Amino acid sequence: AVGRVVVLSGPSAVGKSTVVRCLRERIPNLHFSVSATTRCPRPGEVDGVDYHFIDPTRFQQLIDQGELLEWAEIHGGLHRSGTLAQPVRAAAATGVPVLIEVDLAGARAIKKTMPEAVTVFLAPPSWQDLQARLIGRGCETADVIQRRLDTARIELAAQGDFDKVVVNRRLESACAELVSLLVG
Repeated sequence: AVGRVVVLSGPSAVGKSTVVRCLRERIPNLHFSVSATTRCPRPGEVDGVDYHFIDPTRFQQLIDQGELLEWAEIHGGLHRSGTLAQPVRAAAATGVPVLIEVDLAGARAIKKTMPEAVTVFLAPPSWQDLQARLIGRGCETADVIQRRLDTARIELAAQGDFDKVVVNRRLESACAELVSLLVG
């Protein structure tokens, strides 16, 4: 039986990371997609675990050869990152569940290159919930905050493009629904 491939996305700052650690603890053999990158390893990073560290040129080949489900310029083109197709495919073929965490542009991209992946939008339990998180301690300027609220509204409007919507009402219930998606 082919492993399920789930693509997890949502608004920047909806609390995506916290759900991700829950899923990793709750599913022992879950394959968390390890992004390819062209930047250099920081100390303590392991190739094949934190990232697949490949050089700019080899990365360009992979792009050209259709080997990336998604890729993007990082820091305006300082370097690139993306999701390699092969390990996802090899994982699913071995029957292990696969989780890929990306931004909305990345999830959109992956749908085209791998339509059998299940795209999931992690939604806030309400607008006010999200707005409270975005204002947070109010350490940022009005302009920045206005910009964030506008970005949130645009991202939220995208949620219809996704295969599934998971409402982040409660960590454990959000986590639970995702587990149900990943393991058949």
